[PDB]
Amino acid sequence: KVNRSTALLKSLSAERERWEKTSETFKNQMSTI
Repeated sequence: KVNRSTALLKSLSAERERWEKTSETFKNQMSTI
């Protein structure tokens, strides 16, 4: 179904941005250990 693919793409973009933010905050925690 095309709707499933579009929803997967949207959720995957959201998850990519979430994990990029997680990597940045991980770098911050490394900076303060």
